[PDB]
Amino acid sequence: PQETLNGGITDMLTELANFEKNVSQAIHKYNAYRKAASVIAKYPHKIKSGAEAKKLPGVGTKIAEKIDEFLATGKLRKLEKIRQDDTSSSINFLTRVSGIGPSAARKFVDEGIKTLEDLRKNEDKLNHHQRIGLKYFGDFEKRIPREEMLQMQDIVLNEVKKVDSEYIATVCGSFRRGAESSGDMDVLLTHPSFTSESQPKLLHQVVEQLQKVHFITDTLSKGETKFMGVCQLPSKNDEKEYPHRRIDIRLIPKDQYYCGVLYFTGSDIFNKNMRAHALEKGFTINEYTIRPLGVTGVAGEPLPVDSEKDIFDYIQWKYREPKDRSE
DNA sequence: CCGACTCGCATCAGC
DNA sequence: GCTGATGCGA
DNA sequence: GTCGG
Repeated sequence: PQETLNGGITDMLTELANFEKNVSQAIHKYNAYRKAASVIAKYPHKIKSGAEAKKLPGVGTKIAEKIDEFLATGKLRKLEKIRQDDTSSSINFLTRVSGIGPSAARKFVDEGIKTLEDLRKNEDKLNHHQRIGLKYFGDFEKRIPREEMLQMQDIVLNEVKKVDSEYIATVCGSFRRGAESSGDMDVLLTHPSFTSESQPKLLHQVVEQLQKVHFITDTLSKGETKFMGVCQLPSKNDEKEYPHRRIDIRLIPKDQYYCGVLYFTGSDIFNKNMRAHALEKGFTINEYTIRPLGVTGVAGEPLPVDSEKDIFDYIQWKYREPKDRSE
């Protein structure tokens, strides 16, 4: 629904989620608050009481109490307090830098490094990832309009094919489900020569080529199967330059590729539903494989998968195109 | 009451 | 130096 | 923090 409904409550819960994760280092509380925020965000009524909210799965006694306080007073004492806490707010802020997690942010604030300006002045204390995250701090917080993702995909698919026309590349994520904007670009790559039983240059040569045509600008991490870096669309030579964007590229064995594409296309919710359903039909699906479950629950060998549809067929599901994988 | 809620890569801690 | 743990991000 | 075995 629109924010007008329960945006005050869901903003409250997301803020609380962030402090749990970045300050208290309580990742399961972070996810509990996020779960609560999402179920409330989908609730098609403006909530009148904590009790009403507690009926929703993921909202318990304490969040119901917080909702009561927020509805009565328009705020939450504990969040007002942590918001003005110099240490906690600074730790929370610093984690917006890619590469600065809760542990680094706490360490920085402990020694008086609290702002982007402070980080800019203490580059020797930043690792390579963190330096890149700082350099592109604002760019990395911008969304990517679908039209730019299409231009991005144009470049990726062209250059991949140029390196070896037998590569298979798929841009996944919400983009593949048809989303009007994305947060980053997630590219899944395979090659008929790379199987689970099989070159440690297949990923490198694609990354190199994207660097050679000046699409990839920076590297956060790169190994034999996963690249995580930065890219930028070329600008009209005249026009404003495009923001730098996060791009990941994963090399996946061919016999696990479509399980990978299915998983990294999502949704998260659709993934959970499909996995639930697979179990009930006697299969276990993870990001790599689909395997049959015996009558005592013992997993068999992975089943051949040569399309996304193969996975749907095994669990006797109607194939659904990515646009209908919302749930 | 009390435990649950994945992995590749970079880097650190320990040997 | 090498091995395993940790932090991080997704 | 919430759920549930």
